[PDB]
Amino acid sequence: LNPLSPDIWMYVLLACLGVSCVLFVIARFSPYEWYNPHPCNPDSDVVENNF
Amino acid sequence: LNPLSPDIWMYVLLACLGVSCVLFVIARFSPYEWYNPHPCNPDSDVVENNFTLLNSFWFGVGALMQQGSELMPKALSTRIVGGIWWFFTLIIISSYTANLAAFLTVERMESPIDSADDLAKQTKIEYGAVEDGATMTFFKKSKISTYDKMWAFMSSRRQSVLVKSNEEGIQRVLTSDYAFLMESTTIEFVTQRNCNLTQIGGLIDSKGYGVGTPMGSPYRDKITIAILQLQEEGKLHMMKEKWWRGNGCPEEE
Amino acid sequence: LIDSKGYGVGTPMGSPYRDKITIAILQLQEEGKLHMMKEKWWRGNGCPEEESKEASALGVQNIGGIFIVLAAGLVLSVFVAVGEFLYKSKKNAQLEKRSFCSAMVEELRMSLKCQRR
Amino acid sequence: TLLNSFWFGVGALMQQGSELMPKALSTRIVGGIWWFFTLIIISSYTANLA
Amino acid sequence: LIDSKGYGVGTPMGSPYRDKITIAILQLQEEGKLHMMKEKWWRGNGCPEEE
Ligand SMILES: CCCCCCCC/C=C\CCCCCCCC(=O)O[C@@H](COC(=O)CCCCCCCCCCCCCCC)COP(=O)([O-])OCC[N+](C)(C)C
Ligand SMILES: CCCCCCCC/C=C\CCCCCCCC(=O)O[C@@H](COC(=O)CCCCCCCCCCCCCCC)COP(=O)([O-])OCC[N+](C)(C)C
Ligand SMILES: CCCCCCCC/C=C\CCCCCCCC(=O)O[C@@H](COC(=O)CCCCCCCCCCCCCCC)COP(=O)([O-])OCC[N+](C)(C)C
Ligand SMILES: CCCCCCCC/C=C\CCCCCCCC(=O)O[C@@H](COC(=O)CCCCCCCCCCCCCCC)COP(=O)([O-])OCC[N+](C)(C)C
Ligand SMILES: CCCCCCCC/C=C\CCCCCCCC(=O)O[C@@H](COC(=O)CCCCCCCCCCCCCCC)COP(=O)([O-])OCC[N+](C)(C)C
Ligand SMILES: *[C@@H]1O[C@H](CO)[C@@H](O[C@@H]2O[C@H](CO)[C@@H](O)[C@H](O)[C@H]2NC(C)=O)[C@H](O)[C@H]1NC(C)=O
Ligand SMILES: O=S1(=O)NCN(C2CC2)c2ccc(F)cc21
Ligand SMILES: O=S1(=O)NCN(C2CC2)c2ccc(F)cc21
Ligand SMILES: O=S1(=O)NCN(C2CC2)c2ccc(F)cc21
Ligand SMILES: C=C(C)[C@H]1CN[C@H](C(=O)O)[C@H]1CC(=O)O
Ligand SMILES: *[C@@H]1O[C@H](CO)[C@@H](O)[C@H](O)[C@H]1NC(C)=O
Repeated sequence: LNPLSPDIWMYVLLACLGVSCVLFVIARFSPYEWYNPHPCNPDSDVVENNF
Repeated sequence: LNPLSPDIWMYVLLACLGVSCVLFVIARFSPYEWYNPHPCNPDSDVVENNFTLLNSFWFGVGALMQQGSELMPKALSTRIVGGIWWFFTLIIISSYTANLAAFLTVERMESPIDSADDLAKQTKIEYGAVEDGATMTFFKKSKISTYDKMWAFMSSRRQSVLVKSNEEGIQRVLTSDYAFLMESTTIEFVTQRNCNLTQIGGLIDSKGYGVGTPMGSPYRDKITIAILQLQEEGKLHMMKEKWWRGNGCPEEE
Repeated sequence: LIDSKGYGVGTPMGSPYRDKITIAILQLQEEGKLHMMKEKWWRGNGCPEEESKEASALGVQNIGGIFIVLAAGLVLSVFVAVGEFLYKSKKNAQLEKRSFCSAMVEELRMSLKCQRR
Repeated sequence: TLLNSFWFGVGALMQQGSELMPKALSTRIVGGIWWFFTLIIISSYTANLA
Repeated sequence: LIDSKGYGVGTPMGSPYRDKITIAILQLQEEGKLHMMKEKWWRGNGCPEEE
């Protein structure tokens, strides 16, 4: 746990909470991650989100 | 196998079987892992668990070898186990490859003596010369204080370390732990006929041979012109390579 | 060094040899003989041991702690394994009552080992 | 197939994933001892690469 | 080395100073002064560049 200083081990933990949060926020208002499930699916107007 | 200790190679095998039995028990017990892979009829009650005991073993082996498997936890109770086994096998693989760099390139072998002054400090390796030679006579008359330390070791134990010939000086290097002090023209002959001995230092001094004559002899000039004739012609290099031959040893490593 | 003091060649009180050695010790010092004699006798087997080399395969004293943070990760995961059993019965609380009789069903059906439904 | 089996071996050699994974435990031992092989080859390679 | 030869203090043919320097050069050599004077003048900026 020594080859990174103990503020780097915190800054890579606040980056996992920061990137994964903004990956969730963008996946809410990105209108191309509203894909079609059920790989046959005659359209049925139901789309979902992996994130 | 070297960069990890032989108990650590067992503690990884006991953790790869240890986690992969805990991950089976949690996945069988957790209700959120049971999923229905039936896109046609979602209420047809085809709930299923991928984590059988042969699949739970394969997640542990697959994440340990850093190739990764097709199995991903999706219940959170199995997703801490899958997330903490990825950290364990990040530190094991990194500590192995950062210790494997040390166990491949370190040196050939360092000799305990590398010179004459290192041989004077180390009083474990006893050392001597011929007790009738000009090798003894140099260290006895020297005062350079590296060779005052070397003669004080030899003059204390003239019965022990000083020998009678070159042959009895090499046999005590081959058998005992000894550092016999030859002249550089019969170290070159010994280190071709016997490829397990070496020359440690450079040269302590510079000397040279010569056809001795009595005091005021008329031949001391007719020989030294005839030696220079044998040296300009190249005879004294033809006769040296003929006798100090190239019997063959490995290079230096 | 706690203090500093030095080695004096003692003479009786009133010796004329005091100054003749005082000048003489300075004569060996300005020439360099007092450093020659010290580095001949305070020399010897200089301690090799401190340096490094060649070794230290990683043992339990070296790596060590990822066998601890693993076991702390599996103990914490069992604690959230019972926490998803209790909340699944709370999502089964709008069906039977809230509790054990609905909970003992989930206790059984995991133990039948691929009777899936 | 023989094209799909050779892309497992090349895939597991260069440390990348492949779309096919061995089921049927006799093929998981092949796929598990080729993973320990390519771990040691590459860890020995990049150790001397400096 | 292509050959091997050495530096002789020249004297005319029949000089009595020949033997008195022949013994003398051996006297500087057995004591170590010929190695002191060589390692004072053939010393200098030893080439760092190779390392
Ligand atoms: C945003 C959405 C949500 C994201 C959430 C998750 C993200 C988490 C993000 C960050 C997490 C926490 C960050 C830790 C700080 C790192 C910096 C650091 O430590 O270096 C130094 C700080 O000194 C500087 O270098 C300051 C320079 C500021 C320039 C602008 C920065 C913004 C870049 C964005 C541009 C945007 C526009 C671009 C448009 C394309 C430390 O100083 P020092 O120790 O003395 O070292 C000497 C430095 N020296 C040699 C330079 C003198
Ligand atoms: C239910 C799931 C359980 C896990 C199952 C997983 C299956 C496999 C799991 C593990 C397999 C391997 C076993 C791990 C330890 C091996 C090391 C060993 O035995 O020797 C060491 C003993 O070690 C100690 O004494 C340290 C004490 C920690 C013990 C475990 C604490 C974990 C729980 C606490 C956290 C709870 C927190 C809760 C959450 C926040 C030797 O001692 P040493 O001093 O290291 O040696 C120095 C050498 N020297 C003297 C020469 C210098
Ligand atoms: C990457 C994404 C973010 C993850 C978030 C968590 C990261 C932040 C985590 C930790 C932040 C560290 C801050 C320091 C404070 C505690 C340190 C300490 O006191 O050590 C003490 C205990 O420590 C341990 O033994 C291990 C405790 C944590 C292990 C489990 C982590 C849970 C990760 C999975 C769940 C993640 C949670 C989220 C999901 C549910 C030392 O005591 P000892 O070792 O027993 O004794 C010395 C050993 N000896 C006796 C031989 C000498
Ligand atoms: C210290 C602890 C000691 C023990 C205490 C007890 C444990 C307490 C902890 C947890 C409580 C246990 C019950 C939780 C309910 C499970 C359902 C669920 O996960 O929601 C959904 C996940 O998708 C989401 O929307 C998740 C929302 C965020 C939660 C996770 C945060 C991640 C950060 C990480 C940091 C750690 C997070 C910490 C917790 C937030 C899935 O729901 P579903 O059933 O699949 O339905 C979907 C419909 N479908 C099936 C067709 C797709
Ligand atoms: C970091 C990566 C972690 C990877 C996981 C750790 C796995 C554990 C790996 C090894 C643990 C066991 C060895 C302990 C190490 C001590 C040395 C030793 O005992 O060697 C002994 C020999 O025995 C062997 O060398 C063969 C050991 C098995 C080979 C590894 C199989 C990997 C399986 C893959 C698993 C998945 C496959 C799925 C199912 C197949 C003898 O000592 P020696 O020094 O060799 O001297 C003799 C040699 N000589 C001829 C030169 C004279
Ligand atoms: C390999 O090492 C050994 C021991 O370090 C050496 O061989 C022996 O060394 C001891 C000195 O303690 C002698 O008494 C023995 O006579 C030596 N053995 C033989 C057969 O002569 C030596 O350094 C090496 N041995 C080799 C290369 O054979
Ligand atoms: O004993 S000598 O006559 N004089 C000393 N030297 C050279 C000073 C090294 C040498 C060098 C090589 C010799 F063959 C002889 C001598
Ligand atoms: O005992 S002394 O003669 N006088 C005191 N000192 C100096 C005060 C340090 C020293 C310092 C070095 C000495 F060798 C002797 C002495
Ligand atoms: O020219 S010399 O006097 N005679 C020839 N040799 C030896 C044959 C190498 C040497 C070797 C070293 C010298 F210094 C001089 C001479
Ligand atoms: C073989 C012996 C004893 C001779 C050979 N040359 C030196 C000489 O003739 O003076 C000695 C070497 C030595 O003492 O190591
Ligand atoms: C050096 O000694 C070893 C064992 O004492 C033996 O192989 C032989 O005498 C020597 N080695 C070689 C390569 O001649």
